[PDB]
Amino acid sequence: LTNSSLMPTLNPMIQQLALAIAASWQSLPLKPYQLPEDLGYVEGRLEGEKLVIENRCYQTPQFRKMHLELAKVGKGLDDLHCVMFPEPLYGLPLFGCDIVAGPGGVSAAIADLSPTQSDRQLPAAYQKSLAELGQPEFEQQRELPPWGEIFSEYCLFIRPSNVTEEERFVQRVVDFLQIHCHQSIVAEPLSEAQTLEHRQGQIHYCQQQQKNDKTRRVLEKAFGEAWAERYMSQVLFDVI
Ligand SMILES: C=CC1=C(C)/C(=C/c2[nH]c(/C=C3N=C(/C=C4\NC(=O)C(C)=C4C=C)C(C)=C\3CCC(=O)O)c(CCC(=O)O)c2C)NC1=O
Repeated sequence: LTNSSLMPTLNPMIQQLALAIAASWQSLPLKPYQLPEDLGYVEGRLEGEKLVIENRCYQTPQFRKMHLELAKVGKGLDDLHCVMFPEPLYGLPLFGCDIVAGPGGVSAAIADLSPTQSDRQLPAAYQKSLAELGQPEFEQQRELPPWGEIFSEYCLFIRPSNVTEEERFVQRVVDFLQIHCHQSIVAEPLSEAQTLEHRQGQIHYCQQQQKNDKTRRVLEKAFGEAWAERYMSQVLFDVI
């Protein structure tokens, strides 16, 4: 991230999360993942503010696509988006996070390990490890929208109320990533029927994420409807 144009000007929580995700990935058996049109940096404006986006994307044998996106709209909204899309053959859950900030601080902090099984449960090893972290206390919880039925019972969706909560959130994401990277070493390839189940779950996850009109409006204000539809369906939440 030392080469990032956006990092130096992003919200401090976002900065720490970007670093933590990058650190988690740094020693993995990474290969490039080429986004559509080999996208890296992109910017656009229409009648209002400009949107700037920096994309990084990788893959490993366990993760089909590892995408970390940083964005800023003018000087007033920052975002971090990250999804680790699993390879269905290994049946791992989906790691995701979305952090939205403005000049008055973080407005939304979301992180999850989301199920891909038909029964909408995380694998047993994840349930146990997540349970062992304890129920975190956050003063300003937010209710997920209906499309957010895709998220697990361990999903965080808050407005951080103070620095202690920002740090607690980051630490919880660090803990999710630690659990996830360990489970990815002990996963073994699944049966064809199980693989198919997990593929289904990942498709559903992407279709539901595409219902997020708050993201879509940010993109549309800078690039227009057609661009935004392509971005959400081909770059952010591609249906496999
Ligand atoms: C260019 C990329 C990008 C942008 C611009 C973006 C913006 C964005 N996401 C938001 C919400 C949100 N974002 C999520 C969740 C997620 N979203 C994800 O991309 C992932 C991976 C998850 C979860 C793992 C949810 C649940 C909300 C709240 C939606 C709502 O309030 O209706 C919001 C509203 C913030 C608020 O209400 O305080 C904005 C502006 N998200 C992005 O990804």
